[PDB]
Amino acid sequence: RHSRKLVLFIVFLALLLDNMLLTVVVPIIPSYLYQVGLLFASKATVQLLTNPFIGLLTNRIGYPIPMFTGFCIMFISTVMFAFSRSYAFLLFARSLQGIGSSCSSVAGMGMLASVYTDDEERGNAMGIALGGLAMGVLVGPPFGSVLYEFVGKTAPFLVLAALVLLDGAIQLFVLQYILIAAGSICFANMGIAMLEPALPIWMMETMCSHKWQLGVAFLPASISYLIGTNVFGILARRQLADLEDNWETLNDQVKDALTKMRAGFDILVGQIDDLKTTRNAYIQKYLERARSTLRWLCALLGMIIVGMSILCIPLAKNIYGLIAPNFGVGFAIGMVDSSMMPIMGYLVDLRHVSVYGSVYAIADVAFCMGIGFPWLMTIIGIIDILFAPLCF
Amino acid sequence: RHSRKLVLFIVFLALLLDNMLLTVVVPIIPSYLYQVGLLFASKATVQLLTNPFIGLLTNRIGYPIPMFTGFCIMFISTVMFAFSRSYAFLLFARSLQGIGSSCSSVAGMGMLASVYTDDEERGNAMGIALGGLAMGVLVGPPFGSVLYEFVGKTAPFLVLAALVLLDGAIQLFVLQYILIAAGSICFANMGIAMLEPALPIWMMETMCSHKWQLGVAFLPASISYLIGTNVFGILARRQLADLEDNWETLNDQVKDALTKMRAGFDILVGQIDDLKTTRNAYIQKYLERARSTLRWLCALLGMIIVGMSILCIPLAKNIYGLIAPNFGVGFAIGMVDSSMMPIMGYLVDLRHVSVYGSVYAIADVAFCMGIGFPWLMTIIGIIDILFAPLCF
Repeated sequence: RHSRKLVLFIVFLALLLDNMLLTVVVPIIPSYLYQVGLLFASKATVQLLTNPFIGLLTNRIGYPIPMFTGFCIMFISTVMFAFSRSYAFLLFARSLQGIGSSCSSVAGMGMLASVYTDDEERGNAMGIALGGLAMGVLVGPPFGSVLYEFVGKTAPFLVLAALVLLDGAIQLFVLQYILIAAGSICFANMGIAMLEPALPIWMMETMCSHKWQLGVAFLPASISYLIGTNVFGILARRQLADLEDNWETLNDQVKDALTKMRAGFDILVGQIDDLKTTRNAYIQKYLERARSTLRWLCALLGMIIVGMSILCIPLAKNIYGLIAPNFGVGFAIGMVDSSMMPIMGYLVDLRHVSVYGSVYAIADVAFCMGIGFPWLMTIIGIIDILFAPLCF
Repeated sequence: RHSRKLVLFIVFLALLLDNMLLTVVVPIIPSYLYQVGLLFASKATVQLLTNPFIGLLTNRIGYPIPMFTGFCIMFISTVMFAFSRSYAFLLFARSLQGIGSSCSSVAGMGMLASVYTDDEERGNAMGIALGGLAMGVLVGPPFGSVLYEFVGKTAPFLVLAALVLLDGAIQLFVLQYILIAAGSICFANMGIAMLEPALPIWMMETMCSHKWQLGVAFLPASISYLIGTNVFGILARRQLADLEDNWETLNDQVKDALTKMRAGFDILVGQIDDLKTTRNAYIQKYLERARSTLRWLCALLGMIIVGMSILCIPLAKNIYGLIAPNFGVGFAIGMVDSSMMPIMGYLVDLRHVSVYGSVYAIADVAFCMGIGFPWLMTIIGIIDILFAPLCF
């Protein structure tokens, strides 16, 4: 009823503000120019790295809590970006914006999916939310440019912060240790996208003159993704087989021997047996814990692999020296997906919209002139091109 | 069996060569430079305009016939583009490639969908075909550049023509007055994309300095699309009710029915009534014929509207003068879709992949440097951004 419409409005505004914050910086780029590529892609990289952790956190705790802290982070980071003047401060504010926007978007989409039960209504709500997400990137630049050129210099950022604050207030009123681990995760995700070397002294002449070297250096990520997509399946099959192999003995005067080898919840189960439903419940209750632990392990392993590869990239003097790191990165981005797809399905849509809007805006701003070459965003774009049309 | 695998291989190769032909020209652009945006986007514009007509033609006649003429057109136009040296000849060859590739791709995808009956197998085949379609754009530039800078000047075009010929031969051997209307349809689609004034004398300065003018000029196509999406539904609902009302009076005793009967095929049907199944069959078949005629009419009307708008575009003297033509174009592109989606569903996937690959390649080539602003491709991109994530 009224609550469903309120939730839909809140989620729509959250996604719209997310993409507006992503794209609004395009008309201001020449003014700063009087390095740019990394400053532009930092938010997208951070969000694309940190989405699955927020998904798992919302699965564990719940939906309403992450949205408020996401709104607060977005507000604080937007204000800091508005009032900052130094390159490092701008980059830090951009990364904070990325984390906050990712958390808010994922949690809001999850709650909106949870509220609607009927299939067709759920599809309509998803369509409206994704439409707002997609049209934010187009409404960004004109709104930003008109406010920038009529009134003030930092007006668009303050207006967006005010909108964020108003939406948070509407969510709060009208609607009716682990901490160190979360801090470490946030800091690692910031650090991965904050620092990136490129060796532009000889790399520029390399890509401009000959592109076949670029292709042979950058395509093996596609093979690595396919190789790494199977890890969760393999491990889950092994874990499922292991428990049933043990329980086969219990499956089989001998009953007293079975009770003896059983020998305190398991003891109580063995006593109350002397059935099939009990062992079914036992398997189900252990299986979920195994799944959750394995998902956490694979997410951490993927983050570690990406960090190690980005730390190992700069120590190369040839194009072929770039073959080894790429094979790493495309692996990790695969593995994480293998654990997240069965439970949540809108991560593909969010990543696709973000990447495609970023490419659209970059093409527009590049055409506008008449800036640096991002490394991880190229891999993300290649993977998206190859495997998002196939998935749909 | 062998037949299904052979069809899958043929369709995969056809789609791969389609996209490779689309993208391979990128590394050659700077060499030719030492005007170009239209030359790059002509093929995409022509294909996106001419897809639905080929879809209807294949629905009417059959799948095998269009593929062979598409292969022949692709071969001839690729050779002509290879051996040409003048701007007009290059543009004409590009448009011919566009028509041939569109026909081959649509017909092959249709036949591949037709062969597979099982749902999961059909999904797998569609996934493989779209994977080839999507990887063509990445395999294009490296292959083209390496062939260009190792051997010869026109080697990649000849190699692609040879591959086209080999695939056509495999299709022909191993596998076991409307004409003037089709000619006019082809010529009009060529002419729409061949000529575009775009008025670049002062549009660039008022587009780069201020972006809100660009937004207010280009966004209303999104509203026009939503308005025009309902045309087929409204017309079909009106048409069905008119036929139903006439027969409902006679639907209802027997004496009155005979009395009305007192006043060749229709006579035979009326005699054999003296039942319900005959009425059902009559209604279904006449409705089907009416729907087919209405689809043809709306496709022609959309083409006419687009042509009139592109002829009326150059007259405008101010930015606001571009508001009226856009409201036209976004209408037609909507209306055609309203008639094509219920029967065929891969048109959205084909258009999305083509547009997104084109934007990716344009961004790459623009980034590599260090002119030309397409008009209709911008509208297509806006519509795709806004309404493809929602549709998926």
